Amino acid sequence: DIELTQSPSSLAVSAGERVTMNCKSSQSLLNSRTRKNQLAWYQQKPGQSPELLIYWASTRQSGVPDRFSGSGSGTDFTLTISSVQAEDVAVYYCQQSYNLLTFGPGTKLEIKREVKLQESGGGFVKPGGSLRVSCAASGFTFSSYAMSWVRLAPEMRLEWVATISSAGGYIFYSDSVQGRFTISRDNAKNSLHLQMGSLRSGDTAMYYCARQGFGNYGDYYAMDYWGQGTTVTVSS
Repeated sequence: DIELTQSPSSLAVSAGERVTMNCKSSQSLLNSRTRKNQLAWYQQKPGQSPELLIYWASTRQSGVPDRFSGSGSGTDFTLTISSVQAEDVAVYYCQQSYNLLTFGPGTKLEIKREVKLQESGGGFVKPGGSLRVSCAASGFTFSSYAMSWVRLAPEMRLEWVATISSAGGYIFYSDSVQGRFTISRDNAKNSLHLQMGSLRSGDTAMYYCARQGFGNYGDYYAMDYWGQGTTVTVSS
């Protein structure tokens, strides 16, 4: 039951300055069996899905400019940008996978002046209703990756809700959706579904399917490809 805090919540700087953002974990994230700090960092610009910046506290994701680096171990972590740029405006979140899957509250950074996951099926419903968001996968071997649904509630916070394993043998839910939501996958047609029942206003969010990444040296404990996000609005 790990709580991550981030600081500062918000700051504005000028192009080219260095910034450091911190992430403090209420409990150590260094896993002694695996040798790794199960902590990742995401950048989310407005109107887009999160993008994986760093995992294992310090390993930069492929394709990320090297002005981004991650540091720290145990309970205190840091993301720094050496010479920030205009395209670096976004909210930055840290994310631990030591116990379940939980995100920090985010740091909003302002500047003072063929893998595809296409989603479908959001919309409006009233409390008690049901909806089914879905995720079509293309451009990679769907049946090798575990897949996850995480949402962005209006209040700026990301929240993991469900995970299904690569072959579909193992299924995990957040307590906040357990018994109401049902995740499923079909590895024959490369699709992922979230069947949502007994919807409540707290369920209103942008909903993202996302691929649990892994490499030749182990799972990232992070998600490297996200769909575009479909809105779910619980009514009245």
